[PDB]
Parts: sequence; structure tokens; C-alpha cells
Amino acid sequence: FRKMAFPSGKVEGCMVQVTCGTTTLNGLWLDDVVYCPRHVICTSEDMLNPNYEDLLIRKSNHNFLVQAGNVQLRVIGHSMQNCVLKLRVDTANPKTPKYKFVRIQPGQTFSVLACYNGSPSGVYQCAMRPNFTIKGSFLNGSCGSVGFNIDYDCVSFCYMHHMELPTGVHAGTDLEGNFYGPFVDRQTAQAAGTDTTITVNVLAWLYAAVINGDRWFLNRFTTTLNDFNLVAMKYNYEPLTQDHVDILGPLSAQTGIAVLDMCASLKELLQNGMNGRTILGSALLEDEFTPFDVVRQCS
Amino acid sequence: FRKMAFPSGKVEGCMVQVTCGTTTLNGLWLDDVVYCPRHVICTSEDMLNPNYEDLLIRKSNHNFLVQAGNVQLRVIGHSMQNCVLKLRVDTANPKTPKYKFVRIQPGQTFSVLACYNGSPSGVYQCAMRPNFTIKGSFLNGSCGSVGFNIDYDCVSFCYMHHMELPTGVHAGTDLEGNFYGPFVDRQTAQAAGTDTTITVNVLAWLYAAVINGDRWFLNRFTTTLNDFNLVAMKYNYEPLTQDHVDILGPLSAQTGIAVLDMCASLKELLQNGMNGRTILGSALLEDEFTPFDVVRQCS
Ligand SMILES: *[C@@](O)(CO)[C@H](C[C@@H]1CCNC1=O)NC(=O)[C@H](CC(C)C)NC(=O)c1cc2c(OC)cccc2[nH]1
Ligand SMILES: *[C@@](O)(CO)[C@H](C[C@@H]1CCNC1=O)NC(=O)[C@H](CC(C)C)NC(=O)c1cc2c(OC)cccc2[nH]1
Repeated sequence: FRKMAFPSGKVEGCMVQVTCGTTTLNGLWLDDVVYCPRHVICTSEDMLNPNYEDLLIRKSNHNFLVQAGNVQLRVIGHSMQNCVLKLRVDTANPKTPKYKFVRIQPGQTFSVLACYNGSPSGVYQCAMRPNFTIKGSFLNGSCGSVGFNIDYDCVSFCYMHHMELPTGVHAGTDLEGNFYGPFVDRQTAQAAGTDTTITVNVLAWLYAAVINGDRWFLNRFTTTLNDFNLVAMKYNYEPLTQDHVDILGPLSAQTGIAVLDMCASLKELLQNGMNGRTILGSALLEDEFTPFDVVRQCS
Repeated sequence: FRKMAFPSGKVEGCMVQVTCGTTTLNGLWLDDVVYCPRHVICTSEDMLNPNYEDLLIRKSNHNFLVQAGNVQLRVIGHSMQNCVLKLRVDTANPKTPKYKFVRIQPGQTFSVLACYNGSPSGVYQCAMRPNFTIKGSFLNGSCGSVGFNIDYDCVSFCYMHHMELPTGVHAGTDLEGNFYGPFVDRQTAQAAGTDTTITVNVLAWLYAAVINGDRWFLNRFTTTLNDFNLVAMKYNYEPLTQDHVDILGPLSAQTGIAVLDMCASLKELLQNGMNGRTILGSALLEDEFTPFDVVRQCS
């Protein structure tokens, strides 16, 4: 198994660049609106402690340079929604895919299309950590790059890139401008909360192992969900939600291993370790594959 | 620092479905030619030992059903180049990018666009192993998926997918239809030569780790090129040439770490193990980033 991104073409056709003064970043052109991080309106000095409502009043439509390639799109309106700017343009993007804006939960994976000056550069899979950071690869100029999943040609946009933490992980918003995690779009050193292991994804990994005949860790025990969650937290694992239990349903049906039976197997792994053995060839338990990712790659 | 694929949009617009009888796979549509694996002409019985020229002479243009999305393309002629079939169609692909066919060297990387029934499914980075396999993710119906690099809007196609070895690694051809490695397009269980580790890539990856702020594996020792190669060959690593040393020049200049100093670090990692520590999140030495991959991503 390996990290597989979605084909990026439907998103590539939506990337533009947005410039205010000398500040340039990326934007997302869907129908006749361009979405981008609101800090494009900031001068490099104003980012240190910005007042976005006051900064935005000083701006007019003609202050915004939106370019598809080197072709300018005329801006006819502007508004701010949380930390994203919405620029109405006079052309509906003919490459707009079927799309949705969704806000994901920790553990969910998505593809990131890293972009610079409106030009796509590369694509890779990320997982939203429980501390609401992602382990990306982003340089200067990457803000406004988006993350997405594609289901039956419908693109669900879930991430817009804003910041690199001092630890080198990355933080951002959904496409309604609401940050994931406790971060703010100011030029300031911010720290995420201590991270945890994504339990639902580790369980997905164990199901993947079972699907492939690697099942030594299956045990004779079961557990209640509450009992499991209390043990999980003492090993820095996330507690399971009812939604986690339900997204494991398909894999549980496919293998015949009840979710709570797999929880009891993981619990034993947590208290006694792998004892020198491997699962799917690895000595480490992987927590960046969702149940959907496993089904995607196994079936 | 992440395994990063090229944006796949320019290739997505070229993927089609090719069907001959009950056999279907993917094809690559460029200008007015569709390229696909020639075993699409084989029935299940033919595939055990196909005499391809004999089988192709018996097919007509209308035996080939080519579908692009929903629209059917009419085949107006066909020729065979080694293991690749070239179907001339009566419509030019309007989305054909600037492109080239290239045969890549062992150790080089490329992006794979995995496709099923002519529809792109996922994108990820692969390296051509020294034993001329690739460690990919391909399921039933993935034949004809292609591997590629992109440089300033020009797509260099280097791989077309044909088979999965019993070990789970993958084998295929260049776009001239010549296999990488000693493999043959027949339905038999085929073994590869013993694989070795791409030494220059491991070194590039260690430099990537240093550029990203990890230095724990460095040491105060040096080695000569030949003494390093002696230990490298002992551990089934490929020899490091003076060309490799020169290619690593920029990464050494960026970090101020002499190439042979980093060879001494790798020598220690090989002789001492990693001791449960990790480099860029990996518990194993990674050899599928080239020096260019590191430079392109880190800057
Ligand atoms: C954008 O592209 C801005 O348009 C940029 C993306 C990062 C640059 C390097 N890698 C990236 O991911 N984002 C920023 O520069 C943001 C801008 C804010 C949200 C207005 N700032 C940071 O990410 C940032 C600031 C500071 C900092 O200060 C002082 C100290 C430490 C870390 C840090 N990150
Ligand atoms: C294609 O898609 C065929 O159109 C298919 C791709 C593989 C299927 C599973 N994963 C893949 O990557 N390729 C094949 O099925 C090829 C067909 C050849 C080129 C005619 N065959 C194999 O990959 C193959 C055959 C055998 C085998 O026999 C007997 C025994 C063991 C392994 C094996 N692999």
C-alpha cells in the first residue's frame, strides 16, 4: 500500500493567482468567484498584527489583480467570509467541476495540489492530524493551494493553505475561511496542541492486514467502546466516535471481524507491543490511511 | 518533504479505454494515435503463449473499440511497435500536450497515473528499480496506465504498465514497446533479478533531511569513494560513481556537507542500523527521491 493522490486535473483548471500590490498568492476560480486567503490584502508589515475589516475598507475592486496564467480576470465585487476573500469576477470558469465545500474531521485524508503563482507544481496525499495540522510540503508562495477529495467526478474542497508552524507542519482553513485548529492568520509563531495517533486509521490498517492474510494479532477477546477509549488515551491514541465505528463498517463486514473485536486486538498490541513482529511488513502501525483509502487500494 | 507527483491533468485528457472482444485495458491518445499494450488482442487462451504478429494480422480495424469518456473513436488503421499497439483514429485529441517519449534509466523517478476502464483513478511517484521493476499500486484493468515526468509543460512519457510479478512488484515498457528488464508479455509467473538499493538517491534523501532540519545521523568521519563502494556493495547498494558525486554537488553546497562526508554517515547507518530512530518519518532508508527531486521540492 502507498499514498495515492486523486488525479488533479479538475482542480488544476481552477487555479489562478491573486495579487494585491506586491503580495501574490493562489486562488480558486469556481463559476464567477475566486476564493483566496484574505491576507493577500496585507502589506508585509501589516501581517504582523492586521485589522482585516479596516484593511479591506481601504480596498476596491480595482486593487485586485486576478490572473489565469497571464490573462487578467476583471473583479466586479469583493467580500470577506472568515479568513477567505471572495472576489467576484466577470467570467464564469468554463472548467468548473461539479463541486462541494466540506469541512473534514481529524483522521481524514485529502489530496493537496501545491501551487505557486497560480501554477500547479505537485500533488500528494495529506492526513488531518488530531491537532489540526497536516504534514505538507509548502514553500513561500504556496498559500491558497487547496486540498480536496474526488467522489464520482464531484470535487469536495476541504482545505485552503495559510501557514507553516515553527515545527514545520502546516495549518489552514476550509473553503468558508474557518481555520482547522486554534490558529489565526497573523504573522506570529503559533504552536499546535500535542498530537495523538489516529485510532480509526490504525484500525483501518489492521483490517487491511487481515484482508491480505496477515492476521497473527487477531485475539480471542472483545471490549466495550468506552473501555477501549479509556485505554487508548493512556497510549496517546484518539478515542473513537460513533462515526468512526460506522466508517469501519464496510471493512468489518468484508473481513467478518467485529469493530469491537478489532479494538480488543489493537488494545493488546498497545499494552504488549509487536514483540519484534511486523504487520504488512512494517514494525510501525500506520495511521494515515482511512477506511476509504484501504478499500480504494485493496478492492 | 513528501513524495510528490506531477499534476496529472495534461495526461488525464489523454486516457481512453481500448477493447478487443472480451479484453479491455487503457490507452494513451495523442494526436490521432492511441497507444496501448498489444496483449489487448489476446483472448484468455492466447495469453499463455501468443504469437503476436500472427494474431494481429488476423484482426480488423473494427475489432477495436476505443472509448474516450462516452464518445467512440473510429479506428482507421493499426500497427505494432514491439509490445505496444498503435491504433490510428479518425479524430485528433484536442487536449494533446507537448510531449516526448523517453526511456528512463534505473534510479530515475516518474509519476504514475493509475487508470481503470479509461478513467484516471490515482497518481503517485515511482522509481525505476535497478532490477527494472517498479513498486507500484496496480489492480486488475490497470494495463496501459502510463508513467511520466513534466518539464515546462512538456510531458515526457516513460512507462506503460503491463504486469504484476508474483512478488507484487510491477513491470512494463517504454512507449516504444520495449520492456524494462527481462520480462515478456505472456501469462506466466516471472521473477526479477535481485534488487539493489539506489545509493545516490539515499544520499540525496539524507541531504533532504538536513535541509529540513534533521542532522542526528551525521558523524565526524569521512571515507574515500572506493572504501564507501566496498561497504555499499556488501549491503546490496548500487555503486556510487563520480558522476553521482557531481550530481549531488548542489545539495552539498546548500548544506555545506561534503558528499563523502555524507557517505560516511550512510556507512554508519548501514553498519549500525537506525536503532529505532526515524529519518523524515521513515523507519527505513528511502531510495526513491533523486537529487533533482530533492532540489525541485526543497526549492
Ligand atoms: C503563504 O504563502 C502566505 O501567502 C505562506 C506559506 C508559508 C511560507 C513558507 N511555507 C509556508 O507554508 N504563509 C505565511 O507566510 C503565513 C502568513 C500569515 C498566515 C499571515 N505565516 C506563517 O506561516 C508564519 C509566520 C511565522 C512566524 O512569524 C513571526 C514565526 C514562525 C513561523 C511562522 N509561520
Ligand atoms: C493488465 O491490466 C492486463 O490487461 C494486468 C495488470 C495486472 C493485473 C493485476 N495487477 C496488475 O498490475 N496485466 C496482466 O494481467 C498481465 C498480462 C500479460 C502481460 C499478458 N499478466 C500478469 O501480470 C501476470 C500473469 C501471471 C501469472 O501467470 C500464470 C502468474 C503469476 C503472476 C502473474 N502476473
